[PDB]
Amino acid sequence: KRRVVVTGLGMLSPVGNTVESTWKALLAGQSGISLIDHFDTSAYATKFAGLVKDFNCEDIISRKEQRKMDAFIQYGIVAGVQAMQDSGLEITEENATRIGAAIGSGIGGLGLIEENHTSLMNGGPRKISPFFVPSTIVNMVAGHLTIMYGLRGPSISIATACTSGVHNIGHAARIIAYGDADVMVAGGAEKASTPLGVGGFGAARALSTRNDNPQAASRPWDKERDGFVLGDGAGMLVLEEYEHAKKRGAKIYAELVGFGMSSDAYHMTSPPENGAGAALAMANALRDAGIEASQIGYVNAHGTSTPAGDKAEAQAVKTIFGEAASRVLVSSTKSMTGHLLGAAGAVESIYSILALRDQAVPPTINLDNPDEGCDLDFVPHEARQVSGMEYTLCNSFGFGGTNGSLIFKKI
Amino acid sequence: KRRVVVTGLGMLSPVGNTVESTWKALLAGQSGISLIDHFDTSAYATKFAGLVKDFNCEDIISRKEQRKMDAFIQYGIVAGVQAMQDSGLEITEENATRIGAAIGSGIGGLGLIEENHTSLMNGGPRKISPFFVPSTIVNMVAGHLTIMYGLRGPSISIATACTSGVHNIGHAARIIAYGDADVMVAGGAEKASTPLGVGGFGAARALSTRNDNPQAASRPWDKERDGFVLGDGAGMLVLEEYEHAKKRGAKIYAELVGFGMSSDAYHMTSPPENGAGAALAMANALRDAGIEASQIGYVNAHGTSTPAGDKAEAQAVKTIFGEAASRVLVSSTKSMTGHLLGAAGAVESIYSILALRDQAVPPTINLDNPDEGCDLDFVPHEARQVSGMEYTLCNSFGFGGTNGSLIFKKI
Repeated sequence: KRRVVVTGLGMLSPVGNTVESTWKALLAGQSGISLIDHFDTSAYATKFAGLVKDFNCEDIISRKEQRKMDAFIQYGIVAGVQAMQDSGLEITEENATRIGAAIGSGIGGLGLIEENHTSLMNGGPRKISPFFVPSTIVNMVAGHLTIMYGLRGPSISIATACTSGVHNIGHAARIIAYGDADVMVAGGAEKASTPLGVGGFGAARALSTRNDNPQAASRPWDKERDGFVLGDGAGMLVLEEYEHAKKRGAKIYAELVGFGMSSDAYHMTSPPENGAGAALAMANALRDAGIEASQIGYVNAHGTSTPAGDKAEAQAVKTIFGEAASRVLVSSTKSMTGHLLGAAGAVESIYSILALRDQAVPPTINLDNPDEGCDLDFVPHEARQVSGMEYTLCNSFGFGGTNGSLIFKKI
Repeated sequence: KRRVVVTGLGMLSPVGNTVESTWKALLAGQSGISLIDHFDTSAYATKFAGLVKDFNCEDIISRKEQRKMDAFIQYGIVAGVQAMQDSGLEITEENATRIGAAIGSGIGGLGLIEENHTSLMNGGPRKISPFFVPSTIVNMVAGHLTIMYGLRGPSISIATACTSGVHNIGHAARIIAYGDADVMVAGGAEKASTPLGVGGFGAARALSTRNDNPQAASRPWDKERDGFVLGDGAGMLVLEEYEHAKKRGAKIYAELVGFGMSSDAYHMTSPPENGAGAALAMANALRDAGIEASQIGYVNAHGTSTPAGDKAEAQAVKTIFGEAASRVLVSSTKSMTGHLLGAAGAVESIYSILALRDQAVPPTINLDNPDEGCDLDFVPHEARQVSGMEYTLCNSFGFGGTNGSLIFKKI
């Protein structure tokens, strides 16, 4: 039996370029949602998003090297470098073989696929950049980090839309627990705030259209919800075996103790009003950790601010916690940050971990009027203070009906 | 300890629309490589590919429903339906929860991303199909199958370029062995023979340019190699726990006994001349199965027909098998089929399984002149007959330096 702990955190988000700055902004209820300015949004129904602000990677990645990678990969590396540095791991020739990565993305290099397609349309195939493939495909964030640090252990990339971050982190732990690796860098990165990204989700009418007030648009569980808000970023954690980490004396942030997965088998984009698949994934993670629902203080919800989705999750928490439903705190940090698709599960695992360290729970800002069949404590406007919280649950219920939940324990 | 066996096979490939027809074409050395005719290839350096011929899914998927999915998803479902049917699995309300999927793709819905981008360029965002996202993203093959059969178990999608098929199959087995599922549909699907796909790989100069003779272009380990050949398709297998399958009395094709993963930590597209990462993945799968290299009769090689790549793999087989090197049969079925990227590991696992059933090894067609530092038996022109083969090794070494190997055992 091999235990997995978190020894390093890193991230880029709409409210901060580091872990701690991002953390502090969330506890103060700061929004990261701004108006889009890098492309003309005149014809667009949604003109805002959670954008990464003032991004600099010149020190980490050269300008020469920057040309071979879409922004999602650039975000992924920077956040990856932060997690490696935070962890305090020396990579030696005798170590390489046991350290790998499990980093994903939901859509991957959309920005660069558009550019190259535009080139092709106006110039033919000779104008297609020679780095087309390696700059856009999903597994290149893990490809780049492995080379950079000489990681010769297992390397995977899970692409499950909104559940990517949670699936990657959990399978990195399964890998570690199986014996295939000792350390894993895990997480997700996304940068889908492009014409095709805004338009595409816009075309399905899944996005909020509240352009008059961009920062109040993302309002999970509020009555005026009109769709999710798109966000960019990347979260990354260092996962490693307990005895390996203790032996070197690493910063141990927490322990990954449960991982649950499920499918809805219902609709390609919409969830069951029941919340049946969401319940199952929470149920499975609970069983996987061997704890009851009343031992979980805080649930970082999927909470995307969609009419149908917010109700289902609510209903699924009632079904699992039951009498502890009113006793458990459930908040959506997507009210400040927006939905980071493939990085959503990664950044939100960090929030769930940090909540255990500081005994503070981030709020669901903008919750002015709970939905009619809503009854739980959604940590409504300001951060709540807690005292003896040992477990947290992080939920991701994504497109295609693929669900996941992670359970963390304070050590 | 839970053993995983293969109880159902399904696939669409360039040499056949079914498993058996594909199998028979490979043993006869038939090529599936044709000239591209669905787009103007006048300016293109590569004008050929392994295309799926005479595809019909009207019986499986309606024309109404066909509009919401890229060709890769359409291929994935058809092959998935074949595997479900082949397996003989009844999905009941008491079963749903234990059956899931692990289906990936390397590039996903390229065809539909181009169409939608073209629409956007000529029409603005209102012309973007409302099914943009769900028709292109990688996890939608597993999304569609889960809904179709009511699979409520774990649902993941691994996207590791050329290793996708092998990573998905192996993690489906890890899931099964852990206890999260009893049955898993696993595999990959790809359809990257599009303007951006041919052009993009063309732009990196990774593709063969032998337009005078399309069927002799793919020639792994031959001296005249000038790049890999692109192919479309999808392979799918039903993986399930031994005792579950025996209890219902299923067709047991073989047992998944080993799974190895590694990274090269060298270059984003090129492998180490050494073959170091490839050796490690074979080494790890061997250790995972607990057998030595001399117990493996046949190795389905990665063998893409690239100068650099073919030498590295050769060198990696020498390092692992050593004195059994000349005793072991290694062939590349990509000489007939081409490189199916994310489906390559899935279709080639089936070939490795079928080889055990029929004691016949498919050839590496077109091998007229082995490379100078080549010395192994590459099953050169015609299928070889074998007698007491119990183990086979299937290799996938992909872009980003992500490697994998699967080991199968005859039962």
